[PDB]
Amino acid sequence: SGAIYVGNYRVVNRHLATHNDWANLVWEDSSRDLLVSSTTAQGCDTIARCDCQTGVYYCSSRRKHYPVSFSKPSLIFVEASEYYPARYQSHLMLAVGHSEPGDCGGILRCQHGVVGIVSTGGNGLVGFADVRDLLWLDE
Ligand SMILES: CSc1c(NC(=O)N2CCC[C@H](C(N)=O)C2)c(C)nn1C
Ligand SMILES: [Zn+2]
Repeated sequence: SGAIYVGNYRVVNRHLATHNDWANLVWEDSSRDLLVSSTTAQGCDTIARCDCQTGVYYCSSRRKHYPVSFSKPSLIFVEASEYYPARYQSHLMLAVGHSEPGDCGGILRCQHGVVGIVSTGGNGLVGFADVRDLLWLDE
Protein backbone atom coordinates (compact mmCIF):
# COMPACT_ATOMS: atom_id res chain seq x y z
CA SER A 1 0.00 0.00 0.00
CA GLY A 2 0.99 3.68 -0.38
CA ALA A 3 0.22 6.95 -2.20
CA ILE A 4 1.72 10.30 -3.44
CA TYR A 5 0.19 13.49 -1.99
CA VAL A 6 0.88 16.56 -4.18
CA GLY A 7 -1.26 19.72 -3.95
CA ASN A 8 -4.95 18.79 -3.85
CA TYR A 9 -4.26 15.33 -5.37
CA ARG A 10 -3.70 11.78 -4.12
CA VAL A 11 -2.02 9.38 -6.61
CA VAL A 12 -2.57 5.65 -5.91
CA ASN A 13 -2.31 2.24 -7.75
CA ARG A 14 -5.70 2.03 -9.59
CA HIS A 15 -6.18 -1.63 -8.45
CA LEU A 16 -5.94 -0.44 -4.79
CA ALA A 17 -8.16 2.72 -5.06
CA THR A 18 -10.91 3.10 -2.37
CA HIS A 19 -14.65 4.08 -2.68
CA ASN A 20 -13.53 7.61 -1.57
CA ASP A 21 -10.91 7.72 -4.39
CA TRP A 22 -13.54 6.75 -6.97
CA ALA A 23 -16.15 9.25 -5.56
CA ASN A 24 -13.53 12.07 -5.83
CA LEU A 25 -12.00 10.83 -9.15
CA VAL A 26 -9.88 13.30 -11.17
CA TRP A 27 -8.30 10.86 -13.67
CA GLU A 28 -7.65 7.10 -14.00
CA ASP A 29 -5.85 4.92 -16.54
CA SER A 30 -6.18 1.11 -16.36
CA SER A 31 -3.30 0.68 -18.88
CA ARG A 32 -0.97 2.56 -16.36
CA ASP A 33 -2.47 1.06 -13.12
CA LEU A 34 -2.92 4.75 -11.93
CA LEU A 35 -5.78 6.64 -10.34
CA VAL A 36 -5.72 10.26 -9.07
CA SER A 37 -8.36 11.47 -6.57
CA SER A 38 -8.91 14.92 -5.00
CA THR A 39 -8.18 15.86 -1.36
CA THR A 40 -9.16 18.78 0.84
CA ALA A 41 -5.75 18.91 2.62
CA GLN A 42 -2.69 20.24 0.77
CA GLY A 43 0.03 17.74 -0.18
CA CYS A 44 3.75 18.48 -0.13
CA ASP A 45 5.42 15.70 -2.14
CA THR A 46 7.59 17.10 -4.93
CA ILE A 47 7.29 15.40 -8.33
CA ALA A 48 10.52 14.88 -10.32
CA ARG A 49 10.62 16.35 -13.89
CA CYS A 50 13.62 14.48 -15.40
CA ASP A 51 14.89 11.35 -17.27
CA CYS A 52 16.79 9.83 -14.23
CA GLN A 53 17.37 6.11 -14.41
CA THR A 54 18.75 5.75 -10.82
CA GLY A 55 16.92 6.29 -7.54
CA VAL A 56 15.79 4.74 -4.22
CA TYR A 57 12.49 2.92 -3.58
CA TYR A 58 10.66 1.89 -0.38
CA CYS A 59 10.11 -1.90 -0.02
CA SER A 60 7.48 -2.51 2.72
CA SER A 61 7.99 -6.36 2.73
CA ARG A 62 11.55 -5.67 4.00
CA ARG A 63 10.84 -2.32 5.86
CA LYS A 64 13.91 -0.99 3.86
CA HIS A 65 14.80 1.48 1.08
CA TYR A 66 16.89 0.08 -1.81
CA PRO A 67 18.94 1.99 -4.44
CA VAL A 68 18.14 0.80 -8.01
CA SER A 69 18.86 1.40 -11.72
CA PHE A 70 15.56 1.38 -13.65
CA SER A 71 14.54 1.26 -17.31
CA LYS A 72 12.84 4.07 -19.32
CA PRO A 73 8.97 4.18 -19.13
CA SER A 74 7.72 1.65 -21.66
CA LEU A 75 4.92 -0.83 -22.67
CA ILE A 76 5.62 -4.07 -20.83
CA PHE A 77 3.65 -7.35 -20.67
CA VAL A 78 1.98 -8.04 -17.28
CA GLU A 79 0.45 -11.40 -16.22
CA ALA A 80 -3.25 -11.85 -15.34
CA SER A 81 -4.32 -11.17 -11.72
CA GLU A 82 -7.59 -10.71 -9.70
CA TYR A 83 -7.43 -7.02 -10.86
CA TYR A 84 -6.53 -7.28 -14.59
CA PRO A 85 -6.49 -9.74 -17.52
CA ALA A 86 -3.02 -10.38 -19.16
CA ARG A 87 -2.03 -7.11 -20.97
CA TYR A 88 0.64 -4.48 -21.84
CA GLN A 89 1.00 -1.90 -19.03
CA SER A 90 2.30 1.43 -20.36
CA HIS A 91 4.65 3.94 -18.66
CA LEU A 92 6.20 1.07 -16.62
CA MET A 93 9.91 0.97 -15.54
CA LEU A 94 11.66 -2.19 -14.34
CA ALA A 95 14.54 -2.57 -11.89
CA VAL A 96 16.38 -5.60 -10.50
CA GLY A 97 15.05 -5.77 -6.95
CA HIS A 98 12.77 -7.32 -4.39
CA SER A 99 9.03 -6.93 -4.44
CA GLU A 100 6.12 -9.09 -3.31
CA PRO A 101 2.28 -8.51 -3.27
CA GLY A 102 1.71 -5.85 -0.63
CA ASP A 103 4.65 -3.75 -1.93
CA CYS A 104 2.55 -1.78 -4.48
CA GLY A 105 2.39 1.94 -3.61
CA GLY A 106 5.96 2.23 -2.30
CA ILE A 107 7.54 5.41 -3.64
CA LEU A 108 10.55 5.52 -6.01
CA ARG A 109 12.53 8.78 -5.68
CA CYS A 110 15.57 10.39 -7.32
CA GLN A 111 17.47 13.64 -6.21
CA HIS A 112 14.73 15.66 -8.07
CA GLY A 113 11.75 14.20 -6.19
CA VAL A 114 9.10 11.49 -6.60
CA VAL A 115 9.46 9.39 -9.80
CA GLY A 116 6.67 6.83 -9.44
CA ILE A 117 5.21 4.03 -7.33
CA VAL A 118 5.65 0.20 -7.16
CA SER A 119 3.10 -1.42 -9.47
CA THR A 120 4.43 -4.89 -10.46
CA GLY A 121 6.76 -7.59 -9.10
CA GLY A 122 8.07 -11.13 -9.54
CA ASN A 123 11.21 -12.99 -10.76
CA GLY A 124 13.61 -10.67 -8.90
CA LEU A 125 12.24 -7.66 -10.81
CA VAL A 126 10.20 -4.71 -9.55
CA GLY A 127 8.10 -2.47 -11.79
CA PHE A 128 7.27 1.24 -11.11
CA ALA A 129 4.36 3.20 -12.63
CA ASP A 130 5.98 6.49 -13.80
CA VAL A 131 4.31 9.83 -12.83
CA ARG A 132 6.93 12.35 -14.17
CA ASP A 133 4.90 13.01 -17.39
CA LEU A 134 1.78 14.12 -15.41
CA LEU A 135 2.66 17.82 -15.43
CA TRP A 136 -0.88 18.82 -14.29
CA LEU A 137 -0.21 17.33 -10.80
CA ASP A 138 1.68 20.60 -9.99
CA GLU A 139 -1.01 23.06 -11.03
C1 LIG B 1 3.97 -6.54 -6.43
S1 LIG B 1 5.09 -7.89 -6.48
C2 LIG B 1 4.16 -9.15 -7.23
C3 LIG B 1 2.95 -9.17 -7.87
N1 LIG B 1 2.12 -8.09 -8.21
C4 LIG B 1 1.94 -7.76 -9.53
O1 LIG B 1 2.86 -7.71 -10.31
N2 LIG B 1 0.66 -7.51 -9.89
C5 LIG B 1 -0.51 -7.76 -9.05
C6 LIG B 1 -1.31 -6.50 -8.80
C7 LIG B 1 -1.57 -5.75 -10.10
C8 LIG B 1 -0.27 -5.48 -10.85
C9 LIG B 1 -0.51 -4.73 -12.15
N3 LIG B 1 0.07 -3.55 -12.25
O2 LIG B 1 -1.20 -5.22 -13.04
C10 LIG B 1 0.36 -6.83 -11.15
C11 LIG B 1 2.72 -10.55 -8.21
C12 LIG B 1 1.55 -11.20 -8.87
N4 LIG B 1 3.75 -11.29 -7.82
N5 LIG B 1 4.61 -10.43 -7.23
C13 LIG B 1 5.88 -10.92 -6.71
ZN1 LIG C 1 15.59 12.76 -11.44
